[PDB]
Amino acid sequence: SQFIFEDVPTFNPEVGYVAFIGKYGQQLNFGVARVFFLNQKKAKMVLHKTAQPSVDLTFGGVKFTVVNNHFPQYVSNPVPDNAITLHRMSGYLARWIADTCKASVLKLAEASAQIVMPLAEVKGCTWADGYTMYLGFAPGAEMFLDAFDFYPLVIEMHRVLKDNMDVNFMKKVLRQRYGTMTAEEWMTQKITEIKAAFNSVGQLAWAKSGFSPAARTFLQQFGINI
Amino acid sequence: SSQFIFEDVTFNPEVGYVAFIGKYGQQLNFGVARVFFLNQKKAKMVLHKTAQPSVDLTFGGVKFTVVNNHFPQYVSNPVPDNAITLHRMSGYLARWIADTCKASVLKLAEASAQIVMPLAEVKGCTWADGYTMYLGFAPGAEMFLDAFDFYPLVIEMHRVLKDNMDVNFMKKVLRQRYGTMTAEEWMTQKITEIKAAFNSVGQLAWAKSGFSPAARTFLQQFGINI
Amino acid sequence: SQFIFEDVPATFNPEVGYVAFIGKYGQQLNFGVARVFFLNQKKAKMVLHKTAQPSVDLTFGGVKFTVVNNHFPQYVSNPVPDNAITLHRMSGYLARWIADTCKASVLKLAEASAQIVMPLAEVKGCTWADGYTMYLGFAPGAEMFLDAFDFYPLVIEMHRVLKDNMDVNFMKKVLRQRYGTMTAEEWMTQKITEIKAAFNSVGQLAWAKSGFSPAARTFLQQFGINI
Amino acid sequence: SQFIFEDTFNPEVGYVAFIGKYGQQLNFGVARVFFLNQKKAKMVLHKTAQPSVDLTFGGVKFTVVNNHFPQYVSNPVPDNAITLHRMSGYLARWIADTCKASVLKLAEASAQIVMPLAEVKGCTWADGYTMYLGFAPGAEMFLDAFDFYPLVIEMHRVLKDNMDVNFMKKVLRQRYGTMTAEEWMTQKITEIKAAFNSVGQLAWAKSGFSPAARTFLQQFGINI
Repeated sequence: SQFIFEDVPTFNPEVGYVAFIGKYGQQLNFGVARVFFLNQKKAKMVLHKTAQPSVDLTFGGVKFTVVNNHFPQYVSNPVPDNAITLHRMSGYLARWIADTCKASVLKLAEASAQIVMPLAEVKGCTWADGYTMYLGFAPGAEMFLDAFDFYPLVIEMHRVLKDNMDVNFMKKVLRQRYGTMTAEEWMTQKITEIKAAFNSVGQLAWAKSGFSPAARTFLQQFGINI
Repeated sequence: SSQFIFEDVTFNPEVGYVAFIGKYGQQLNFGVARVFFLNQKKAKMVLHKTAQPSVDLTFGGVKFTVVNNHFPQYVSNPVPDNAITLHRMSGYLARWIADTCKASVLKLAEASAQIVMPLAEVKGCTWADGYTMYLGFAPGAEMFLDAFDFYPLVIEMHRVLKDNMDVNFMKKVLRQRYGTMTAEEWMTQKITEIKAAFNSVGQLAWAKSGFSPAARTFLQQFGINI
Repeated sequence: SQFIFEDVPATFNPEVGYVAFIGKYGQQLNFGVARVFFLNQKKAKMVLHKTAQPSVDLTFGGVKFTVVNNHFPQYVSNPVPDNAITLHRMSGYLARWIADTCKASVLKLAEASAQIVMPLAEVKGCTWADGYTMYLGFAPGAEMFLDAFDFYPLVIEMHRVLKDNMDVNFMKKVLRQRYGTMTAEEWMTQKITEIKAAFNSVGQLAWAKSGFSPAARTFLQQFGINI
Repeated sequence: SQFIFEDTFNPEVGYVAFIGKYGQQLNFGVARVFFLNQKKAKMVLHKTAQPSVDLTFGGVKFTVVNNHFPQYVSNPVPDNAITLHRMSGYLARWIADTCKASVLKLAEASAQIVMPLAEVKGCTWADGYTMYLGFAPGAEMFLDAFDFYPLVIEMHRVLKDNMDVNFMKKVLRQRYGTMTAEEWMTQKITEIKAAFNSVGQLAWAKSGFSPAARTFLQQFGINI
């Protein structure tokens, strides 16, 4: 039925992260994250197909209670600020690796071996380019522009420029804080380091995914550009 | 063998409004309209799915007999001049709020609090821009170009220009009267006030709705324009 | 009988087809019949599309025609006999019939003027005042008889590609037609003078953008909207 | 299992499989019906909610994987299966191989088989079997057998017909016998430009208009 309609009458990522670590922190290792970031795309699909508002997903051998944000019906439902979606959980895992890494070269080599960000590899970015950039490709990492030196922001700037991503997907990022500053503040006081990060990712073999360089050169000869 | 055989065989919005008010007027309040305009898009979808030429829809707690104009089969069927489609009813509700408002600041504040026009908010238009423009975004408000100072007309001119709306959806509007004048008349005698209204809505953060001014300046520096 | 595909097994002279048409239905015709046909042709095409029967009996005015169902999805590609009538052919024949019936009497021309309406002509602001060959020339099928309609069917279609941006491939057929005794390869040369004349004549019709008055199209231009 | 996460196609083998299974039942009448109804069959597949379906062309029943129903597009296809696309390619290859070796056989094909996609662009058996059959969907799998025609034909659709360029991603990954795409893009540009130039002579948008008709229309400012 419902030929009847009636009236429809906050989130701090830094606290959400501390909550996340509080609950799952002891059980984490790079094997877990490796599996998460290789299967994040897959997990989003099963969430889409599954009619259950919260579900228990297991990556590596660690079970996470995740809010189903993706099943058609639930997209518009409010999410609690101490919950995790795949997006948040992606951001938190990325932050966790970032924090774990910086403080040891032994730890950085371990991550380099285990962890893969498809979204980074597609654009020809690797650990050699540095953890903040490489991990910056992870969904959710825009919550922590501090920790990833603005890479998440500039990476999304390039997708609209080069890959013709819809501009509206940047609305969110441009509301984020940089540690203690407002977006309305760091857009001003941080353009120097932002243009630097922008220029740095701008050096990555970014590609029209699915045409090799040799294929582009080939087509040019018959007057076809991409 | 009844249709393998062929042989031989004007709506006034101002009277329709009076009819509408005549029937449903006593039961209206801004809460009803609020629910209507928040769920109009939804109601159009259920009408599309529902195989029943007239249906009883209830907004707030008020039941309206509405002609199903949207189910694939019924689009081309003639509609009586004392009936209401979602479109008409949207127009009448908008007109009712416009008339109710103009005459009192107390009444205008009440509407400002209760009523939301998604189509206005998407393009960054609000009550602050004035009731004629804001309410002008409501479907059906083109019936009353008088009452909404041509806004409904120019708004649709911008959608074809900026949003690449199909031009054929303007056929109807360009047949409307402006109080006592024919479309063939106001297209001439009213281009000055029309270009003014056109220019006014042309100032609304159309694609820029949801990007602060500081965010737009920021993106410009990396050659991204909104 | 839907996961199964099978049977698939170019002469046609419109002037003989017309004689056949008249031979069979001629005695029963009058302008009332045609009036109903041309007002309902579009409707009849839709019911043919919905109806699963390879030939059907359609009745316009009070006259029953055996018409080959060319339009039902399944039948589009099957061959049509040269002594059969589709809605297209029948439209052409009816138009020819009215043209022939008219020319020979002013009394008869007035009768047609009162009865018969060509939607496709009225949309572009053409009327009987402009002359029967032009007005009737708008009828589908009339390109079969470029002789009888002084090339109007051909030039009318030239304008739809120019002004209305019609697909050019719908002209393939017309450019293969004969002008009485001449080949297309011949009248494209020997008849350009009268063709440019006909072209120019229809080019004077208020070729209105369908659904938008001329004043509406001028208006929108001022805000940089073109149709 | 679905909530738990822990840690190839060779057209030449597919063809051999295809022939292995359906080869004895084939004839030009079957292909004729397939290629005239391929567009039709794609539509019914789209409407039909059944991941594999039995389609019959001429009087031969083929088990075909439904690649087209909205839900199934993204599902992996086995390497020994046939989609309409593959099956189109294999049939085209089969006719190509069958023809080359006999003039009697070529005349039989000429009479029976029609490639709509070729006829639309004014290409016929007179232009040669490689080019004509090259128009068949799936024939890009065998750029060897059809002398690069499938590839250049698709280059023209993006140039002349404004086809979306992304539909060329696949073709540009194909092998030319023993070479990689990364190889023949270099070593074969001479023969590729030749094939490109050859199809570039076909009455592309002019199919169905005599020369005299084109000259005529020019006079009223209509160009083909």
